Amino acid sequence: ADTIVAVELDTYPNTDIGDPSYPHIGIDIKSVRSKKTAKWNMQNGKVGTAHIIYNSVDKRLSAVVSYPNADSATVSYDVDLDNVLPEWVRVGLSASTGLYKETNTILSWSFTSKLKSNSTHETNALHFMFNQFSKDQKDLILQGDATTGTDGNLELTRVSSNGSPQGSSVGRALFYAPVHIWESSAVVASFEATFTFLIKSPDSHPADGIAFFISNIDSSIPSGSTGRLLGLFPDAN
Amino acid sequence: ADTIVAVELDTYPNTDIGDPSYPHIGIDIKSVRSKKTAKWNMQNGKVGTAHIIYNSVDKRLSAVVSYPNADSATVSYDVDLDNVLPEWVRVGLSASTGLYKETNTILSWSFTSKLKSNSTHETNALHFMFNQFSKDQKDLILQGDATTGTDGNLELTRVSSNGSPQGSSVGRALFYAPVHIWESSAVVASFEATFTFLIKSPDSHPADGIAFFISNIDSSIPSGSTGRLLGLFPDAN
Amino acid sequence: ADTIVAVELDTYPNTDIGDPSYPHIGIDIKSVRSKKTAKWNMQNGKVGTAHIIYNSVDKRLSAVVSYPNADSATVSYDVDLDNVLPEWVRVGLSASTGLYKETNTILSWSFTSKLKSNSTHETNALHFMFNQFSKDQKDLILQGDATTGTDGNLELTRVSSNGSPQGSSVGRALFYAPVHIWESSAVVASFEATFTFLIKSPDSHPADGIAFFISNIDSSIPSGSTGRLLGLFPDAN
Amino acid sequence: ADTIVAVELDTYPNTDIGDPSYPHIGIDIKSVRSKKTAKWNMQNGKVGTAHIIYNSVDKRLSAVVSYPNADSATVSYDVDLDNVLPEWVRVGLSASTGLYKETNTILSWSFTSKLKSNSTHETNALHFMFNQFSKDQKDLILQGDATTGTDGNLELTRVSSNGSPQGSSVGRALFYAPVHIWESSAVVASFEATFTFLIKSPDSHPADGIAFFISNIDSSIPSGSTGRLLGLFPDAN
Ligand SMILES: [Ca+2]
Ligand SMILES: [Ca+2]
Ligand SMILES: [Ca+2]
Ligand SMILES: [Ca+2]
Ligand SMILES: [Mn+2]
Ligand SMILES: [Mn+2]
Ligand SMILES: [Mn+2]
Ligand SMILES: [Mn+2]
Repeated sequence: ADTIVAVELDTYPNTDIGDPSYPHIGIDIKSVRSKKTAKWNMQNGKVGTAHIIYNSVDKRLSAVVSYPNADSATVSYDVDLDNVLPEWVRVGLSASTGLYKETNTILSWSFTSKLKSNSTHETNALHFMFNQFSKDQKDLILQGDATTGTDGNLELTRVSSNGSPQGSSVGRALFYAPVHIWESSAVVASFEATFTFLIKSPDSHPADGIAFFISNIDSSIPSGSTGRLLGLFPDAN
Repeated sequence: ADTIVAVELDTYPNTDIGDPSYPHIGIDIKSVRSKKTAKWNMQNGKVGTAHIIYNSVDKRLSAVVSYPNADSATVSYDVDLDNVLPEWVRVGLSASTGLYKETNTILSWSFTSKLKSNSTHETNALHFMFNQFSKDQKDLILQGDATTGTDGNLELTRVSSNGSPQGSSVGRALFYAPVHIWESSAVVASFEATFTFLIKSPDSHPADGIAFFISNIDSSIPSGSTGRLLGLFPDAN
Repeated sequence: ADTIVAVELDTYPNTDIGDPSYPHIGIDIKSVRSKKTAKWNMQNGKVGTAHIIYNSVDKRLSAVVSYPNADSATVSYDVDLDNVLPEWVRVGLSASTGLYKETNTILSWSFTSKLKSNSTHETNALHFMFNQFSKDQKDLILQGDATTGTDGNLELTRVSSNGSPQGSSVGRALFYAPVHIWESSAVVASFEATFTFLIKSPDSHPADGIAFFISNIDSSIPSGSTGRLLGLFPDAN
Repeated sequence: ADTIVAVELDTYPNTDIGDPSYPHIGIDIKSVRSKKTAKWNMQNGKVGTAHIIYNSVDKRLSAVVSYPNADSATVSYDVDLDNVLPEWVRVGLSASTGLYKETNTILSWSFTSKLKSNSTHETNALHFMFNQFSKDQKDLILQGDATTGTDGNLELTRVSSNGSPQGSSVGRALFYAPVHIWESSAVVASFEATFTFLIKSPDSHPADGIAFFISNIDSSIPSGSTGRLLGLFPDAN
């Protein structure tokens, strides 16, 4: 199976798989059962922003999410990612719906990774920033129901012609280039990601969420990963 | 055939195809016969640096090359690249040798492209920086004789075990991700590239040169493009 | 007197000093009488974005301005800025009103300057980005009526408690650090600036405009530079 | 007195003030008596590179130092800098010698600070990079014996005409612009710094070291802070 590290914006509480009884943000290391969560006061229909940061010296994966006019939510987990992920990875965004649903619209996505070696300073870096997504966004690998270009946005899950979100949907977008997160000569490795999202639902119970993830380069959507599995995991182990 | 825009660091004067009678830097638009050249005082065995810049407002492709302790050489050509290249391209480095030879070693390579739309500011960007190249540089598409990892460098053309450059060699490295240089909503598009190189030869007449190029995404080395054709063009038209 | 290079967003046509008979964007080199202008379809009450770019190889100062859902306006002028400005400068934003008035609100401002020498690659750079302005923005030198912190914005000219713009006002904001735009070893120098603005007026004839400018480090608002002089020039010569 | 946070590259072991019995890297919070140290295999006459990183979510100040062909040394300390430093600070480099001496040459210095608010994404940033220092580096506040321009470098402490380091010297360089490290709306604040240095001595016992520091904006060299006090502290408390 794939190897997944993710920060989840989980909109629907699945208490039998360890979710708290409210929408939450979480850090997922090879399991949908988060290693750490924090309460997230998700706002239906408002544009929010999530930030994810990590470096190989501190070995702490941290995330912060907020909305304008509102307090933030944050979560952190101590994990050496070089012991979890391979040296080369792909990065992406994933989202899903099940019998409960919501739009999983991405309005912007940015990412910066750095590998500093011991050669004279010696910086190696990758950076990308999307503030619009066109109909043929060639530097994105779209998987499942993910589409780009509708209103210049990235719609991770299926949305009908009228704008209504559909249930039983799963979609992901991965940056085309592989990303180097470890090197034998690296003295410090770091990454930061930011994305802005619009989660909207006609219902009082939206589902299922959006995640920023890092995976083996050949990662694909696991069979049956709609709903609670967020398009990331093949089961709830 | 491929569509090529390139800045050439041409070390060997081929006067019958329009080269001046000395090493030179040139701007190549769909032909090895440069649209513009400038004299280049190439130094055998020294590390040099080339810079390339362009934006869609000014529509002028410019380049500067220098060595420490030395004056620079520069060349510019007015060209609307949106009338030459497709909307999506790949960027790369190419080099060749023929009966005359030289090492075509790249020590660093950086690139930044930006597409600013008319939406609130609205920046879209790609940036990469290589200051080392490992044995398995997965974000580089290596073509021909190009290799990475020998002394942490990118060797565009073949070098023997002892370090001697080989003749009749051609190699290229392209960044893995496609690059977006035009968009219908873009109000300004720009790119800048920098690379550091070491051209060394045991001979008084090194050949053939190194080029930074932009091409259709599916670009490949043209058959018979060793020597004077710089791994970029199928003929000298 | 000060030495000023500016890109003006001129909202009021002063035909006796060479302005065209409509709102326009212009490039100003040591005079309020622009060396080059282009028609600007200014929209009262909408947030717009201006971009300014320049490099020492091409020696062309260019600007583009737009609004969402609208076409852009652009202007360019060939000028070697090293022949106009001193080696060290300050950069800023200026605005004014006269008997006619408007708000001159800045919502964001970013700037990047680079000096690349001939030493191994050798990059020198300054970058700043403001997306909010607090009450005590210590890295900004505020001049005249300029204030920060009202709604997290930079108000270049005076606005009343109720939000109405006031006439006969002039204000500027300069970044605190001096900026290096030339060096004897520089092989390429470049700068880019972006700002987002909101110009609103209760009147059918707003005045007078906003400009991005570059000046001697000790630049101050010239006496009597309200209205048509944009807080930049001491007279209309 | 000033408020100082610093990462010290301490070349001389002063055991009575808590230094370990070997050259070391340390994190200093309001005292020359480091809160945390690690052994540093300092190499006389070789160019080395230090990296410093911090963010307000993790609240961990970390540093790594290395030389080409050598292993790194690293140190980390959990500290909420918003509880130590004021909201606005200046950043700089400091160095000293006493009866024992060394050159404290800086070859490059870069710094990036970011304040991300909860407004739509909302990035605020400062970045500077020096790869050369000229004779009149106006964006640097030089203090004490610090000079720029000799071989394009920043010499923190006094060096004679012949190149010999002098004892009883203290010098600092601070970036001219104040830096904003906290804001009421900031959801994440971060900074990273890098500098390359050349510490050389004719003696088997070099002294005293170089530090990257953050201080109140009006920070000045404390009286009698030569030698073991690194130009940062007024005493050894
Ligand atoms: Ca759930
Ligand atoms: Ca040739
Ligand atoms: Ca006017
Ligand atoms: Ca000591
Ligand atoms: Mn969950
Ligand atoms: Mn040629
Ligand atoms: Mn005008
Ligand atoms: Mn110590």
